[PDB]
Amino acid sequence: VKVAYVQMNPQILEPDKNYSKAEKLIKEASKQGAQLVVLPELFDTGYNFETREEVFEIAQKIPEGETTTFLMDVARDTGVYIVAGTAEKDGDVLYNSAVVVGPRGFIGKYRKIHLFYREKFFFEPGDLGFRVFDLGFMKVGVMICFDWFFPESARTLALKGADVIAHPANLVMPYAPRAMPIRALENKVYTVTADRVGEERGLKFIGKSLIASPKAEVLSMASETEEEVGVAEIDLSLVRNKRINDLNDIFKDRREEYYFR
Amino acid sequence: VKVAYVQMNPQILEPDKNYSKAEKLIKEASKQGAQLVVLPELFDTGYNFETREEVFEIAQKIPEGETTTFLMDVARDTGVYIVAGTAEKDGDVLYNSAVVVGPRGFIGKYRKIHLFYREKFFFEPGDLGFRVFDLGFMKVGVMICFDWFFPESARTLALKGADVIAHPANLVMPYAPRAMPIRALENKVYTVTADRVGEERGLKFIGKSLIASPKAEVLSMASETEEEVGVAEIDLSLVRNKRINDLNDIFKDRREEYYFR
Ligand SMILES: [Br-]
Ligand SMILES: [Br-]
Ligand SMILES: [Br-]
Ligand SMILES: [Br-]
Ligand SMILES: [Br-]
Ligand SMILES: [Br-]
Ligand SMILES: [Br-]
Ligand SMILES: [Br-]
Ligand SMILES: [Br-]
Ligand SMILES: [Br-]
Ligand SMILES: [Br-]
Ligand SMILES: [Mg+2]
Repeated sequence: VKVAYVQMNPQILEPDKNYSKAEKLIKEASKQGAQLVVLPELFDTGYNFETREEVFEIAQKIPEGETTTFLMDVARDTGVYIVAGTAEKDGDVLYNSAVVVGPRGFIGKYRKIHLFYREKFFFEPGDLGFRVFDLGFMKVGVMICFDWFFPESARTLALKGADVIAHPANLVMPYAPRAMPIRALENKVYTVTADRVGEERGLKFIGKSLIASPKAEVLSMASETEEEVGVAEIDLSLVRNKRINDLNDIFKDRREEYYFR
Repeated sequence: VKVAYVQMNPQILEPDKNYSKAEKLIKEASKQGAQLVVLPELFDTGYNFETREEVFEIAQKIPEGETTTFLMDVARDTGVYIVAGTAEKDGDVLYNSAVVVGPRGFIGKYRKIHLFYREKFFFEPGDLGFRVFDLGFMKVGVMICFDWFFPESARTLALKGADVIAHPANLVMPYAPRAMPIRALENKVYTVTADRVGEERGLKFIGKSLIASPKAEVLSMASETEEEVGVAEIDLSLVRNKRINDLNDIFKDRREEYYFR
């Protein structure tokens, strides 16, 4: 099974530009055999807002707004499933969300649980929890950007049978590409972190989108500044069986009575 | 304040040789200005038992047994605090434990919660949970080797207020050195992994004892093969403040209602 990230430079407040860019790159990941393609956090709107008004004005509803319908068009046309970061307008309120779409249309969304830094000024903290989406051929967990920092995010996803963690990101700190292999190891899952690149109103993002294996292998890593795709073949049986030797199964060996809440 | 590991080669079934070796190295750590000194998993008995009988015969009671007694003597004479892995006899049961002693006497013990591989044939799973010992001048959390694999181990100790996680280990997998800086980071603690070295009845330990900082920096890492001590200064203020910026505090930011559910 093949999974991909799309690393791209969301132009802030310019969604038609970002659609065009994301279409190009999803098609690229598709041509390379990806059945799952993951885009950055807030790929449509960009990231570094000053006011809520400017993002809210343009943010789209899920699933009926322009970002999701665009992604559905693309999924329909390419036959891939897509996990993509999007500013989600929901009534009066904005979420930093990820939509999941497939060739049959809308699959689901995840709202960023752990808001980072100034996101707290613009976005409501996520309220849907950590969800795993069964695509039939695979179960896809989703978390966004800062979620990587809390091992609980990946853990919750993995415990819920995620084969792959899809991880739209707009990373500013340098730690995530290092931590992601450990998240993948400790849960015995695959992770696909799709980072954006670029400078936005003085803020630079890290690039370094990456795919990580359940043995903490980096199967694919992107540049710091270029828009690109990366793909990796993943072996589902490896992640579905949590044994790490004949006498230890990660999930069976967990002893939650001892884990502080 | 400086903390240290003692990386050593326990000779299986030879506590008196391991005492003398441990004493030598703890004094070294102390001369180097360590106030806290961490020793490997099962430093006194060694690890790779053929049968439960061989370890059961030699395993010492804690605190009244020879291992604790010897460590108390050393703690006193060198003026250091010691965290050390020891096989614990407790009636008919055996635990894979860690003792904590300081210059004035016995502080406490930790019993390995997550048993690895054949340890399940000799030891009972630990039953005292993850404890943090307050030395007055710092709070020392303890976990042992495979415990690192579960992010919950370090998390629990960090949430319980560890400044440092003392981590007696006999690592055989490749992962822990790379994982420990991530554990330090995600918890904003320091970690002191005191691994053993040696090839013991065919099982090869990896060494690479390390002290990781809360910025995921390796402050000291040991060789793969050699017995040695490593010392690093730790900034207590840095770990007692969970702020990662002025809008994010790691512990304030955890959203526990969404975890593992
Ligand atoms: Br536009
Ligand atoms: Br293919
Ligand atoms: Br679908
Ligand atoms: Br939904
Ligand atoms: Br779910
Ligand atoms: Br966790
Ligand atoms: Br000696
Ligand atoms: Br003491
Ligand atoms: Br005790
Ligand atoms: Br291994
Ligand atoms: Br240092
Ligand atoms: Mg909370």
